Order: sequence, then C-alpha cells, then structure tokens
Amino acid sequence: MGSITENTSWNKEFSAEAVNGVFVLCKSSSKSCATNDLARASKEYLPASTFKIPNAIIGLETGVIKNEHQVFKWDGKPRAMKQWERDLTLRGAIQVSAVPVFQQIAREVGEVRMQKYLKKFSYGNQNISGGIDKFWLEGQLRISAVNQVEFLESLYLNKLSASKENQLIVKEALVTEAAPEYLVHSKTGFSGVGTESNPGVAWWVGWVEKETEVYFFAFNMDIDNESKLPLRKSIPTKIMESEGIIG
Ligand SMILES: *C(=O)N1C[C@H](NOS(=O)(=O)O)CC[C@H]1C(N)=O
Ligand code: NA
Repeated sequence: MGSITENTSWNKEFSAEAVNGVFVLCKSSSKSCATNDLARASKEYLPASTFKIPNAIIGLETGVIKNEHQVFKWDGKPRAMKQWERDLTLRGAIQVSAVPVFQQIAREVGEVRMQKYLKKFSYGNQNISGGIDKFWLEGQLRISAVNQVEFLESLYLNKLSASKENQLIVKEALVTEAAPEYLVHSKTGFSGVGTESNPGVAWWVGWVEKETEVYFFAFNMDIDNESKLPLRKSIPTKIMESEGIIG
C-alpha cells in the first residue's frame, strides 16, 4: 500500500450504530486507500472465516484439493452448524463457511507448508501457532484491514505465488453478488462474542468491479453480541452505496 487517507464523512455510519470498527476502501489499487480510522486500519485481528481464502488457495496449490469439482463428502457425524451437514463443493463450503472442511484441508497441508505459503502471501503476522486446525479461529494469527486489501488485490491480479488457474478457481468461489453493471467477490467472518472486556471481531472483505474500475475493501468491527452481526455488511454497504460503487 502507498498511503492511507482519513475520510471523516464515514464516521456517521459507525456512530449511528455505536460500532467500534474500521472500513478500508481502495480505488484501482492499494496505492491510495481511504479509511475512517488510520490507526485501526493497520491494527491486526484474528482472520476467522476470512482465512478460507488463503486456505483454499493453499489447498489447491498443494494438491490437497484436487480441483474445483472436488466434492467434500459429509461423513454423517455431527457438525457445529446444521448447514455444514451435507456434501459440499469448494464454492459451497466457502458460501456456507464450513469450518470442518477447512480444518481437514489445513491438517493435510500441514504446519510446514502452511507457514511457507503464508510467508509467500505476506498474510498478516504469519503466526500459525495454536494448532494446525484452529490457529485462525482461536490461535495467534492476526491480520489488518490494510493487509486484507493488499492480499485481495494480489488475488484479483493473479499475482499471488500460486497458479493463475488456482487463483481463478478461488475467485469463482468468492462471487457473492452479480449484476450487469457490477460484480462483488467477498467473504465474511465472525470470531465469536469474545470474553469479558475482550470483544470478538466480525469481518467483511472483498472487492467490487464496476465499469472498468475495481474497488478493494475490508471492514472489521468489535462484537460481543451476535445480534449486531449484520452490521458487518450493512455499514460498508452503506458507505459503498454513498460512494456510488454499489446500489
Ligand atoms: C467464520 O468466521 N466462521 C464460520 C462461520 N462463518 O460464517 S460467517 O462468515 O457468516 O460469519 C460461522 C462463524 C465463524 C465460526 N463460528 O467459526
Ligand atoms: Na451478515
């Protein structure tokens, strides 16, 4: 990233909901990004389910995921959310955010390869300690909104250290809104409600293509009650609607 510039006009969307959080928005490239909070833009948080993006790429690159038509079969044993109790494609597993599919991917990738790829991707603090199947859920890995937009820009441009076909496969799995005039790729996350005096984090990260332009975005907020979870999309959506990007 080049520079990060404060835009105070976005604060109103946070204060109206009593949300402590940050939005980072970059037109064309991470050369120039805007944010409501310079300090929070670079503060690092657990990635939670946003980690499915690098994890999917690493799974493909290592051959743990064979291709985009692989079916991750459900063994019929209880999973923590009922929407995960079914056979899933890669896109299906990302869209329903099926943690156990990605835990098994991570186990098969292994610590050595996982560390190597997070270094190649400059992914956050690159700290995978805490258990190979949970470091991004409750371990020591942390990433900022700025770093998310840098990582997503590389993915958009096919510039990550991975094959172009594998980056294209994961990008297809990340489409969340299609209109004739714009296309959104994105991923949500929610670490949990945290503990006393130590809130969890909620995320929405991605990019928007409109006309011949591209906008990279990353939102996070502190959260201690799950009723507030939809704000992770509604606050940044309102900002991007106000900017004329979506809608
Ligand atoms: C990811 O953050 N997780 C898996 C699943 N994600 O759905 S979300 O992206 O809509 O928040 C549920 C929340 C969370 C988890 N419990 O691990
Ligand atoms: Na939501």
